[PDB]
Amino acid sequence: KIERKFTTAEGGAYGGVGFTTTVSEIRNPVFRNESVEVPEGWSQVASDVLAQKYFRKAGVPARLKRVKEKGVPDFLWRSVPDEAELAKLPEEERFVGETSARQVFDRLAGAWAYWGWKGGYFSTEADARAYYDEMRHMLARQMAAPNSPQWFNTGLHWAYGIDGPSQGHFYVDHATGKLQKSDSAYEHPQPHACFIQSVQDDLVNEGGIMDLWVREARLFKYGSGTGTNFSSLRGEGEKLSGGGKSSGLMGFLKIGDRAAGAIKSGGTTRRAAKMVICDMDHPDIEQFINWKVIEEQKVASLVAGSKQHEAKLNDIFAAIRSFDGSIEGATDPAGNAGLKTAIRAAKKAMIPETYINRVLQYARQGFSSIEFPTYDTDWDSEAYTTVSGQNSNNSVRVTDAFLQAVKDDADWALVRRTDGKVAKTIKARELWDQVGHAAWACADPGIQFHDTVNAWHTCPEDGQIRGSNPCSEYMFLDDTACNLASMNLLTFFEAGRFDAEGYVHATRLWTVTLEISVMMAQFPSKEIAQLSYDFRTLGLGYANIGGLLMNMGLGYDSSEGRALCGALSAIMTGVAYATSAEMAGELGAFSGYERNAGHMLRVIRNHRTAAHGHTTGYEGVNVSPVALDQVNCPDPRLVALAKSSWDEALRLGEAHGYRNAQVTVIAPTGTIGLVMDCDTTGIEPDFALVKFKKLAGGGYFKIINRSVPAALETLGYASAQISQIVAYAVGHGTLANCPTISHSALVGHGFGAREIEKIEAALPSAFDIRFVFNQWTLGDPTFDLLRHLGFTRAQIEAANDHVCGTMTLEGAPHLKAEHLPVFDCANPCGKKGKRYLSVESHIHMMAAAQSFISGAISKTINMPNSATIAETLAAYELSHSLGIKANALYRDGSKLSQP
Amino acid sequence: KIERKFTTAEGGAYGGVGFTTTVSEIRNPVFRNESVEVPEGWSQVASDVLAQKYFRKAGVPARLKRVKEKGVPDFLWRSVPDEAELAKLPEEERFVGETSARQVFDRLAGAWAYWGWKGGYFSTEADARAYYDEMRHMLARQMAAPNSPQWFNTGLHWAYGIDGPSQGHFYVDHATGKLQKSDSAYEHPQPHACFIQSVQDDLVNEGGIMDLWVREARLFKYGSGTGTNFSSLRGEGEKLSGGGKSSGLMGFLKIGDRAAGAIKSGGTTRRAAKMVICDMDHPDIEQFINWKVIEEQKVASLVAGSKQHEAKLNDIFAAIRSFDGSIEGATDPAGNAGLKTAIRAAKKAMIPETYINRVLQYARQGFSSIEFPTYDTDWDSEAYTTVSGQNSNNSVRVTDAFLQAVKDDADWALVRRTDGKVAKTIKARELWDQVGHAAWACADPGIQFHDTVNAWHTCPEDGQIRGSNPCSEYMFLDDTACNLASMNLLTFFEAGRFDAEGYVHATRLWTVTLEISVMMAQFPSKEIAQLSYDFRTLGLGYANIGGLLMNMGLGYDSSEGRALCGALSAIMTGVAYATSAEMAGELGAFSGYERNAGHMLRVIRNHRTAAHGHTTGYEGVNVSPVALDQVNCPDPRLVALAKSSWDEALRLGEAHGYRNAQVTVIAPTGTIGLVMDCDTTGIEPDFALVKFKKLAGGGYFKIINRSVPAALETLGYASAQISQIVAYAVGHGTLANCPTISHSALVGHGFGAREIEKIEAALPSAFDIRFVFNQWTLGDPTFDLLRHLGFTRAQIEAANDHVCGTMTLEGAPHLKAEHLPVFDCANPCGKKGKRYLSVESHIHMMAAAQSFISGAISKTINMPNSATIAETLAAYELSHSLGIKANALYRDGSKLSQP
Ligand SMILES: Nc1ncnc2c1ncn2[C@H]1C[C@H](O)[C@@H](COP(=O)(O)OP(=O)(O)OP(=O)(O)O)O1
Ligand SMILES: Nc1ncnc2c1ncn2[C@H]1C[C@H](O)[C@@H](COP(=O)(O)OP(=O)(O)OP(=O)(O)O)O1
Ligand SMILES: [Mg+2]
Ligand SMILES: [Mg+2]
Repeated sequence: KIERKFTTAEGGAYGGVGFTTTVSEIRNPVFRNESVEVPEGWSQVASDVLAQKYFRKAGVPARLKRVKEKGVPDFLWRSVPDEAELAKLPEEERFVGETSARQVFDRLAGAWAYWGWKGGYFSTEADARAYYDEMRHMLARQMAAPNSPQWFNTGLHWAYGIDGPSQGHFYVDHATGKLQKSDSAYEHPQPHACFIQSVQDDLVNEGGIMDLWVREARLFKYGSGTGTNFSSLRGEGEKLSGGGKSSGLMGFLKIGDRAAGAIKSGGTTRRAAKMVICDMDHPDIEQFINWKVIEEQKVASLVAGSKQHEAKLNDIFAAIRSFDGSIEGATDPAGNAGLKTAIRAAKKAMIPETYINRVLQYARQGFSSIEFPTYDTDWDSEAYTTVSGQNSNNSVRVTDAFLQAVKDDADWALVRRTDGKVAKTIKARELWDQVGHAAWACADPGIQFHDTVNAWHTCPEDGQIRGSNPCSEYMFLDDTACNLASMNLLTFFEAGRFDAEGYVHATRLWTVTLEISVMMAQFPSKEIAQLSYDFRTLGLGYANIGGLLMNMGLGYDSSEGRALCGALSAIMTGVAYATSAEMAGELGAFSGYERNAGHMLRVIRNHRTAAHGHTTGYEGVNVSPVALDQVNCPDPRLVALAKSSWDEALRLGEAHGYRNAQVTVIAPTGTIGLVMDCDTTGIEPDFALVKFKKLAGGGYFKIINRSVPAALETLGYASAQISQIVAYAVGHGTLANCPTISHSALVGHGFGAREIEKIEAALPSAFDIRFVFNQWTLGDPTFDLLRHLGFTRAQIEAANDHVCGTMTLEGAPHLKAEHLPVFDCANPCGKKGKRYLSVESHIHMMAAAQSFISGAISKTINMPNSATIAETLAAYELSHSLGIKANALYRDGSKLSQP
Repeated sequence: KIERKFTTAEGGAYGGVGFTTTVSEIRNPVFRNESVEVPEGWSQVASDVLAQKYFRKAGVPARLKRVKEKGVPDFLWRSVPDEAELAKLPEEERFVGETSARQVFDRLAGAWAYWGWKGGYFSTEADARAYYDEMRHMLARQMAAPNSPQWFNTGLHWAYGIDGPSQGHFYVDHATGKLQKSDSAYEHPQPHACFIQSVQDDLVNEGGIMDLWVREARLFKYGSGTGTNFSSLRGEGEKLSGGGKSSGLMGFLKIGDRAAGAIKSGGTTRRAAKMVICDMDHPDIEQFINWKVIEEQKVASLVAGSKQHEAKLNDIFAAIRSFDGSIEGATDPAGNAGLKTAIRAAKKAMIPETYINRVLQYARQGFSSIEFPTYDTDWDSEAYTTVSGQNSNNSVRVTDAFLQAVKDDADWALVRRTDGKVAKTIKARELWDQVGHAAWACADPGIQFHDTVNAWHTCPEDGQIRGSNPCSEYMFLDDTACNLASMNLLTFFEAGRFDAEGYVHATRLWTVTLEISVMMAQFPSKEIAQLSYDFRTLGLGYANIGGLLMNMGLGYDSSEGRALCGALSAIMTGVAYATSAEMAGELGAFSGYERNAGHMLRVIRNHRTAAHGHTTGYEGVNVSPVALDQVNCPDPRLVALAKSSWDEALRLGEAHGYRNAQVTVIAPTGTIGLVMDCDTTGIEPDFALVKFKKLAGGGYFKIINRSVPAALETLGYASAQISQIVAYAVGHGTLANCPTISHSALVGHGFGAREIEKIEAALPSAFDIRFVFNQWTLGDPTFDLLRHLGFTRAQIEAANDHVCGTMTLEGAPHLKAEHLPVFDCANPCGKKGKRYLSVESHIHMMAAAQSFISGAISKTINMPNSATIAETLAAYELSHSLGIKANALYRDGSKLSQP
């Protein structure tokens, strides 16, 4: 079942990979572990996130002993502290924290193999030995990684003896199939990063509104995210059986929003991840669309008003203080003309008369001034915690019918939830307008295309897909969990070849492990435990496709680059489904499959019809996906492999079905992308060609984007000119080679024992005017303006581009113009660099990938500050053109916290 | 057991009480039932509250049939709809609503007697017949009434067949003693108005923070209030086992506060009643004390800032609009000097640069102005719903040690909840200062005296008394319910005699029924059901003691009036305890009594030591109560009865114990006082001597306070002079008898066919200047100022006092100066009336009553706007002087909503 392609049998643990140890610390202008062992190629920040957030910091026993279990192999036995050996050492060092990456690599794959074995997944013991070896190798060289909950939880009870009580958690016994209540907080890992949760139009019973906040709080405590479609909640003013009428959807959303703000996700600095989705026909949707817009207005008022009070109250207190006579007359606006002026100013600034009256009654008691805190517009201001809507991503579900109504300028009915009658009729175009402006003002609402989501839904018999997770990549039925892992697409690219069969080997074995994590997990709800057991969704993904594309010498907006993406998307998902189909053959499909086979192989078919590049022939899809482009793919192998693995994936599917109702999902990889040293996260392109790497010392050093020399290696450039181009962008750090301001030109003036001072005071490289401190030198200094006299300001900026670098490859020597788009990034590089990738470039590759992905693609498109509301809606409409399931926008410098 | 003192056996249903029917409607500048049958003496507003909020409005079967139960008496059988008879009538009128007061009187006492019988409370069937008859009679003539939940719930399933499903509710089977889950939403009444609820320092498990909001929501849905001491919640920054640290008490309080704001109590307009209490040694108490102070500042900023934005955004849009040229230059602050001025003004008014930038980007898209809602300071403004802390009464628990520390100027340690270590040390005096200022600025925090509460705690073995209900009258262990009912103290006063033995008969039989309501009730929690079964607390109270005092001719600040109060307080509680002791003899004490007997008879003893008027000899009390004043009581009978019934109450207590751990409590009677036509609510004095009675037509008519003629009857005044004094205060409504502006004086000028126009255009009586409309008359009218020429303005105001009344008895003819304090009210009467009752007058009678009350006394003292912070703290300190358990202050015109 499992074979070996990356590891040996003899050095199989870590076949020839080096190790080093670094210090990792964080302190404010607080944490430090002086020995952090990692693979040698690991960056400083990769070692940082590993120690700071993945290492089990306390309670690790210093000496362990295996626990032999009858029927499970030798190397896979659970381990418990050996107090006979710990009793030797002092109690200070009996229990410590993790210190090395292989500790975590071992506990992760050990737990995976241990559970996978007792689940009978591997048919041999050599396969388990191989799977164990192969897994830790892929982790060690940053080839793939599970979502963070796996990193800090799974293997804790298997490798060490760590245990503890647990309440309200459940699992399905893989042997019996019976639902059970978990009694260990660790024996069953909690490996799921997020959950889609349902809510019923009910206040106080299970599955209801108030109980949802308990369910969301349970998730937030351990660090998981949650998402929910709230549209079943009856609108404001809708009749309730008992007598009165409901307060409405917005009122309860504000409860859970305020609850989310108070629970630190995992006890950490981290915010709680929350997704709030409402359907467009909901009666209160107009309140929902403009929720963050209004609250933002309240923030702005909160700070304009608070500072107004502070200023004019100080003026009133000054007028009372500066009064000749008693306090009784000082505080009378009649007798005190100056106080009357200060109140006149206060009233005209809309300071309420009521508060003007109380500062007066303050002063007669004998008070000099009152504490009146004012607020700022910065992120940390209490004003943001005062208003609502700040603790959730808000998105609306739009159906194709609504988008038909805006193009027809038709009417749109908002229908009551209680009786199905029409509460309101509004032009669809003004509703679409509200969405566009709200997303132009603040980030939200995001948008998800209901009909596109459900056209690819594998199990509609058990309900519609109504919601998603906080980053909108996992889309399945309510009360199911996201089970995620992503691969570094760049680790498969040696010389100029993409290790294709090592890639298919990668997805196959990670499809296996993600399956084991469904088997081994406990869950925060009885229904979530039962459902994930019954459907076994997986979310395998990838990152560093922006970095890979650049490394192989292809641009992000190139048509060949998008065809490549759609290829590797098709291959990973195809093999994953085929792998799960093999799992269903040797173990049985998920219990919800038999009633859903008709639909699941329909979407499987549609995937295959797209790998063959067909224009038409799609069964029951609303927007035909963008087919696998055969012609521009920069390798005929991968297209032929995408065709073959999808062909078989259907064949085994007809044979046995599938062990899993979903397989693939593209996450943001916001933090696991850091520990894998991914140059680009998720599906994103790169953002710059000169970066600032943190290194072992703790400082940040300016470096060339490592993909730029590699790109200049895989095209036709020699090593002489690659360092020429690199020197152009990053700079030379010195004036020894600078043409315009040379040393010789410098000593033209009284310079001599002042050059080495300049020459590496120059490598901080902050676009230099470093000619500052020397007094003695043949000189009074006014302010900024002794820019040194003799050279043109063009000579200075030419010298600046020389030492400090242009930070772009535009204007670089020896670079052919046809090879310029290959270095385009999401933002202009350097200061008068002007090239960047289009909004449409982002969208069109999401499309190219979405056609071969079970769920959706995490994405928030950054748009220029100059963007208009029409362009905003155009982006949404353009996404719907190409079978996109969800999208989200943020315009540069939209929000109030932005300086 | 039960004997008859108010009703006959033959006309026992309603022995000679008349009935009438009124219309009751409410419409905005919406509800109307044209036939509302009530007892004839019932005021319009009493009939209003009965129909509008107590009548079961729908689902009442038009024809009922009894259901014969073996072993229960004839007249007490449950009733169910008789569909054999309803099938006759059309389905429009098969099920209707209640229409008459006797319907509710019958279902209340019928359910009381039905459950009381099957509980074996009455030893005869004649006693049940008597109890049934006596109960409905006391209700019919407004003698006593249970709290509102009893009015609209109990008897619904007994008298009519109304039923329905119910979740999450529990009761203890009175036969088995086993806890059971209620399956009927109506068979067991939900008669409890409020609950004290516990909370554990835990997020997501039962009894924890998030689960509390579910428990509070359950209460709010049916209309009950809740209170909780939150101090076990660990302070902000306190370490949590897992790793991080807690967000703190204030964060979670804001969750439940926001949750309370969204749940309409009972589905109605009514707000949810919520009590939030924190201990003074809590680390976050400073945030708690100033919670409403800061949020109020945010409201003021919210509206000053919002209106600022509206004004200056309009100015910016005006400057863009009034620009000669393109929109591209119109929106450039450089090219557009006028726009630069408007931004200059906006920036100096602290309008954030970020929002100034977005209105600019608005305008270039082609927008004339943006919706920027501004807020008001009035009660209904969204600003109040934006900020936190608005949905709860907040009070702090202070111990005697803290009050020792302010008088010693000692230090005060705020101790962590997790480890008991000191988090902070602060001078007690500045903490006391913060409390005083916060309560001087806004109403909160109220204050409860922990040690005074627990010195009178009957069952300390089962924990301390930590909290209370929203109006602070019910004080017992956590997770118990308030079971309340109050008596109209005035209904017992015929001629000049107080029907004393009818009063003792009243409390005895209402102590019985409140006991039955503990027996028959279901509860919102398993622990609340078990505990209230195990301790069976009762909260019997009274109202209309202010009206009674005035009727018997005694002033509120008189020492004789306070001695009277302390008398009737002692008698009611003494008989109630003695009654419950008799119940324990024939039925057994509550299960929690045997372990607590040592303490319960200690507080029982202390009560007796006070009825005998002892200065000293109190066991384990922190502040000795104010003893029953023997000398100034205006009746030696009641003092002798207070002594005797308390003497026996202890004797039966030693004999059998008590069926109930608490008996008496003085509630606000805010609405049941209306249906009982109580002139004064709870313990409050009256507020005016001229009132405005709503009458059958729906209009409001100016009337003399009915207690003023009665007071002038029970002292030595004749019927000639009582109408003289009445005419002085209410007015004459006519100028026929007016000395200063007579008819003869009027016709002195050209008046003739203009007098009858004046003479009852004069009885609206709005302090008249009714000389308005006539043109033709021997006359141009400038504005206000044609105050009619000929008379002095003193002649006019003399005529005004004649027709419109002085609305006070100050300056009234024939009234002896010694009899003036008898008419003092909580507010000055009329416009240059100046007498009113002291803050100390309120406090000293709460004291006189508190010594003979199991719980506390609902109270928020209204203080003059001119009050100082020192006076505020002085009132709190003065309350602690006399054994007050709780107090609350509100200064006239403190809050922002006050015009
Ligand atoms: N007191 C209340 N104030 C405001 N909204 C309320 C209140 N009670 C219920 N709601 C709202 C919340 C949801 O929108 C919906 C839930 O009502 P709830 O009674 O809990 O559900 P239900 O399924 O029993 O139906 P129904 O409301 O018809 O009795 O009504
Ligand atoms: N993620 C969180 N963010 C903020 N406060 C939290 C968080 N988790 C818990 N708290 C606060 C809420 C209460 O003050 C207290 C409850 O912690 P919780 O873990 O639920 O209780 P516990 O009794 O299990 O103890 P401990 O916190 O020591 O594990 O800590
Ligand atoms: Mg309801
Ligand atoms: Mg904890």
